[PDB]
Amino acid sequence: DPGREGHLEQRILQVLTEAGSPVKLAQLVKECQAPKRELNQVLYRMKKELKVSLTSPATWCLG
Amino acid sequence: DPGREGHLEQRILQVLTEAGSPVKLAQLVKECQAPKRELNQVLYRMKKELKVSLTSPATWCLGG
DNA sequence: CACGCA
RNA sequence: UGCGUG
Ligand SMILES: [Mg+2]
Ligand SMILES: [Mg+2]
Ligand SMILES: [Mg+2]
Ligand SMILES: [Mg+2]
Ligand SMILES: [Mg+2]
Ligand SMILES: [Mg+2]
Repeated sequence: DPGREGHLEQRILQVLTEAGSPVKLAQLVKECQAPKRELNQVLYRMKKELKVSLTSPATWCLG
Repeated sequence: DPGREGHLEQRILQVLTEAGSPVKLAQLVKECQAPKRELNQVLYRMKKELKVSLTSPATWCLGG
């Protein structure tokens, strides 16, 4: 669902931008009110686009 | 489902015993005619039980 | 692409 | 428990 996926990417970027430091998936699932698998589908697509990076397992930062 | 799981463990053991060597999961899925996920739930339980060993990624041998 | 994960 | 896997 692209409209949902767009909202998810929006929020991920907002939260990573406001954090200025690595953020765990556990926080992201709470911030996006979304199942972990749906967030991870978006995160790893953004990872291939070089928008976010994995600093450590299930921990994300702004690319 | 314990009846299904029992038969699946039976078939896994038959395949690994007859091979005399490590068997890939892809083989086991064809031999058992079961989805990969349900084979893996049984295989990793049998590994904890020391009935089979994981000799390399997704490759299985009889015995602990 | 290994993945079994409840 | 990292899991995204189509
Ligand atoms: Mg909107
Ligand atoms: Mg029977
Ligand atoms: Mg790998
Ligand atoms: Mg379990
Ligand atoms: Mg691990
Ligand atoms: Mg893909």
